[PDB]
Amino acid sequence: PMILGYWNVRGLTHPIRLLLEYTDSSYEEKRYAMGDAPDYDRSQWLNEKFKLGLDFPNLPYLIDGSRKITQSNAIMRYLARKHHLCGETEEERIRADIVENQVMDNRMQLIMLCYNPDFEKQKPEFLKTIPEKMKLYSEFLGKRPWFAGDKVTYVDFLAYDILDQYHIFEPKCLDAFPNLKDFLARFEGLKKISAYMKSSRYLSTPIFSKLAQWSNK
Amino acid sequence: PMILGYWNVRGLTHPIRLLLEYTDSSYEEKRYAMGDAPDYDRSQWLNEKFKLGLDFPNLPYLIDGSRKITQSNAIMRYLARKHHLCGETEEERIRADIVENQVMDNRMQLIMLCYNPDFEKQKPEFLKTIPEKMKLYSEFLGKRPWFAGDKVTYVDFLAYDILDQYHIFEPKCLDAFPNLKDFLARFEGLKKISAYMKSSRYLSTPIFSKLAQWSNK
Ligand SMILES: N[C@@H](CCC(=O)N[C@@H](CSC1C([N+](=O)[O-])=CC([N+](=O)[O-])C=C1[N+](=O)[O-])C(=O)NCC(=O)O)C(=O)O
Ligand SMILES: N[C@@H](CCC(=O)N[C@@H](CS[C@H]1C([N+](=O)[O-])=C[C@@H]([N+](=O)[O-])C=C1[N+](=O)[O-])C(=O)NCC(=O)O)C(=O)O
Repeated sequence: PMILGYWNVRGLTHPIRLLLEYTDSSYEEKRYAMGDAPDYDRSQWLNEKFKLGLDFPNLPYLIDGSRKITQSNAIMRYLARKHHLCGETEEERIRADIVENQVMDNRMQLIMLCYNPDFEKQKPEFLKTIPEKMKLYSEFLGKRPWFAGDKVTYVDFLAYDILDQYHIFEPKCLDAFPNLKDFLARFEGLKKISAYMKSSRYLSTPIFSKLAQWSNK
Repeated sequence: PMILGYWNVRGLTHPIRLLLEYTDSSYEEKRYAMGDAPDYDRSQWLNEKFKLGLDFPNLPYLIDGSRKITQSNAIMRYLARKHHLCGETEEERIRADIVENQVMDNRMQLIMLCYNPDFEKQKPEFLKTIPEKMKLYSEFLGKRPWFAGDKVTYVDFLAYDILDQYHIFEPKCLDAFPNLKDFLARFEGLKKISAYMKSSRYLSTPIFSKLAQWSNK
């Protein structure tokens, strides 16, 4: 079958695990483990990093037949074209492009705060930024069921992931944005997703490696 | 015409400026200025950030009639679809997807170093990593004329950009990689690109904003 390689953490791979399940893909995962302090051994991965035939070795990676992919975004796009989950019109392609990129920005901001020493120091004023962030997602979605338009597309997986994580970090961040709470419920409600969330393969936490100062266990 | 907005710096908008030129697009630019230390005034931009009808306001932005786009990669993809500068087969689409994302990673690494107050003590370690990055690109391109195949695509613009920047940072980083030097020479040899490089509109440095520790002047 297909192989998905990544750390045994949620990280930036929730989107991909969710889509593999949504599309009924025949897959197996390799979940590499990092060592505990002081050093935090990464050898399980390092030992084969440069032996997989990957062009730009990294985690996550996807092996599908003779195809070998890296870059989480690229994996998502690959799967999308494979299972017809892309925007159909120009308006839909545009919305998809922006959200994909925007999610990435929001993800990096989070990691930056969380992989900061005085994690506790910032959270305050960081929770300060959440509303305007959420408001932008809210207004962009509006009354549509999915982010690109009339059908579910790969970007809803990305948007589900980030809205979920901010929801973890700041549990009240969504009270002011009902269409966002409804979108989380609608996504969580897709048949194949619901079933996966009760499964043994489900890995909602931790999000970051023991390394961070939040969701690190 | 089309309107492109961004800082009066190279930053991450070079690929867009180059593609606008390559496609013979009618466009105008707004090059926003930042004040120097210690406050580094951003009002020129802050004064209209929320007044352009953008969904997730940011720099760069592209306004094209009714269409308003943010996120540098979505701006690139929009120009590529309009101008048929995308891959035509699954193989080309994969290679483009990988490269678009790899670029961003390598770009982010440069920035993290360049905005670090510890730049000078930091630099030696960064320098050590250059050869490995360059090798990956070299081996990926191989004997192909362009990154995604036998034809120029929008990813050549991003690759060009990042390889040039690393070459500026460390002049000898391409010596070991002839195919890389040749790619730089070939890209710069395109009729609309040589022409632009001599125009009043060309901006190659400063690379970063005034906050930076290098190429910030
Ligand atoms: N993911 C976005 C990130 C865009 C972004 O962060 N824009 C920055 C400038 S880019 C910045 C940069 N610079 O300006 O010197 C250069 C850079 N680079 O060389 O790669 C990276 C930057 N960055 O902050 O990410 C900005 O000031 N936005 C306006 C706002 O927040 O109100 C994109 O690709 O467009
Ligand atoms: N742009 C690449 C980034 C891949 C990357 O940096 N991979 C990290 C893990 S992701 C890391 C992360 N984490 O592992 O907890 C979580 C994260 N996130 O939650 O957003 C971001 C990560 N990061 O370092 O960028 C890694 O360990 N690569 C193997 C190597 O360097 O040899 C992609 O989208 O796939």
